Amino acid sequence: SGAIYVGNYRVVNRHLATHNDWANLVWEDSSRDLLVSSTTAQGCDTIARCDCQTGVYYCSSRRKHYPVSFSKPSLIFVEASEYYPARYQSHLMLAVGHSEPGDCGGILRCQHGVVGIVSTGGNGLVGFADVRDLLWLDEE
Ligand SMILES: N#Cc1ccc(CNCc2ccc(F)cc2)cc1
Ligand SMILES: [Zn+2]
Repeated sequence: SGAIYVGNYRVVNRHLATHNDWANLVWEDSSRDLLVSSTTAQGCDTIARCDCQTGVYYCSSRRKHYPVSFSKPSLIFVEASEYYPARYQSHLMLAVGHSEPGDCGGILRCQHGVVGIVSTGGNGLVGFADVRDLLWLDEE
C-alpha cells in the first residue's frame, strides 16, 4: 500500500483505490494502474520533472529502501499477479529488485522528487508506474 500526496491530490494504484477515492475522482487510467483523487489537506510530496533513470524505492515486504537503476517509462507486458491478469501496462519502468503485491504504492524517488509508485513485481523485477509526465499534479 501507499500513496503520493502532492498538493490536494492523492495518487494511488488504481487497483487499491477506495470507494472514497472513486467518489472524489480526478483522473484514472487502468492501463497505467493509476488513480488520482482530491484531498482536503495539502500533502508533503513533490513530483520529479526529469528523465532520471536512478533513484531509491521503498519495499514494504523488506522494510527497506533500495537504490535502483530503472528503464524509461514504456508499454510492457506484465505477467498475471494477484490483482491483475497478464496484460500490457503503459508508462511502466522496470528495475532489478524485490516486489510482492503488497509493495504496490511504495515511492520511487530521485534527486528531483517522486518519480512513481510500485505497481508490478515477480521474476526479480520491480515495476513502477511513472507520474513525471502528469504535469497537472503540480497545480490547481
Ligand atoms: N481482476 C482481476 C484479476 C486479478 C488476478 C488474476 C490472476 N489470478 C491468479 C493468479 C494469482 C497470482 C499469480 F501470481 C498469478 C495468477 C486475474 C484477474
Ligand atoms: Zn530526477
